[PDB]
Amino acid sequence: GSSGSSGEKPYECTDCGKAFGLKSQLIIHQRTHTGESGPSSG
Ligand SMILES: [Zn+2]
Repeated sequence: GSSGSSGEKPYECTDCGKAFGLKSQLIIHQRTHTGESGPSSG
């Protein structure tokens, strides 16, 4: 059940393409990208 929202996310993660209504919410997210574990390499 996901519906009904107000406002937009002027911020988006260039790494994957995520969104964040806040500027700090994104910065903290970009972290997960910078350095991580997993065979997903390229
Ligand atoms: Zn991302």
